Amino acid sequence: ITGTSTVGVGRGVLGDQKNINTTYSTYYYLQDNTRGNGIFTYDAKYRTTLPGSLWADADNQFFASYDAPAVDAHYYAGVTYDYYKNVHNRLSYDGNNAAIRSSVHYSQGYNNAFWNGSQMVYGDGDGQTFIPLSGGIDVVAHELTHAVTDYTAGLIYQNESGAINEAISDIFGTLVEFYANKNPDWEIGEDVYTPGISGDSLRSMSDPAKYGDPDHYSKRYTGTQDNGGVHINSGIINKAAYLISQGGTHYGVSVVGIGRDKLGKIFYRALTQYLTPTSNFSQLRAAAVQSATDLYGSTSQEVASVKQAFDAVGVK
Ligand SMILES: [Ca+2]
Ligand SMILES: [Ca+2]
Ligand SMILES: [Ca+2]
Ligand SMILES: [Ca+2]
Ligand SMILES: [Zn+2]
Repeated sequence: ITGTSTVGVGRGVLGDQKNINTTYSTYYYLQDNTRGNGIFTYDAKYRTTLPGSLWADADNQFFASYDAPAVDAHYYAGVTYDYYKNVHNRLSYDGNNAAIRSSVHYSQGYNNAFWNGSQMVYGDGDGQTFIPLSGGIDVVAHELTHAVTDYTAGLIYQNESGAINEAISDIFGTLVEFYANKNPDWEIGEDVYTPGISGDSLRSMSDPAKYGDPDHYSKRYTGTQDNGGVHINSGIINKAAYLISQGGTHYGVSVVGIGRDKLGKIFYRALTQYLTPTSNFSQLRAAAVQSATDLYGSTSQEVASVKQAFDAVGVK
């Protein structure tokens, strides 16, 4: 809608207070005009028709429990946007400041979130396995990263190419979590997963195996479930990226860590200049090698670490 840019305040899913960019025109809307062509957050009203209604509020104060997921979806999309602009000089997911749109209160008891090709979508969780999924910044940044991947490498969402797609979303979700820097970790979804159990998460990048995901290529899933294990085999790439950044010795193979920012640079470059819709793990290894070479030189420590990290997870 057309209006003046304004600033509201609310409480997010975890009870934390934050400012949000809104637009005023009779009502206050969750429309942030400060970022590209704007960030727009919608109410799906417990149904599955999308997007639903542009979120409208009477007083620009968002402290109702019904408001919390919208507050986080709107705010964390702004954070993710800032990451791509400030760190990789990328304007929104298409690189040309596309409007970023998200719907919350999708369905009833829906324990997931997704990018539907055009927008982000967040369930409320059933209150047991999940609370409202937009509560996790790794989750938001994971979903928005799919839009990024889909406009750039266009990794097809099955088998190894799908695993790569899912891993890139875990990687940049995590890197965005660390960018916002609020007890960040190498875990995925800890903030919105199982409110009754502390310390757990949906997936782990530092220890994929913790949750039964492969941390080495010899252990890859080869069946047909999960589109050929796109959320399972991502663990092999997640561990590679964890190693690249943090270092370690994994199955006897030592890796000298190069830190988070360099991991991001290498993987952003691979994603945007070398990956294709059909790339498999082996081609991912080359893309990352070629990226690090470009960025730091063929004799660098960086290129050396990319090689050992992929050696370590069994990817040749
Ligand atoms: Ca209000
Ligand atoms: Ca965290
Ligand atoms: Ca996390
Ligand atoms: Ca938990
Ligand atoms: Zn995903």
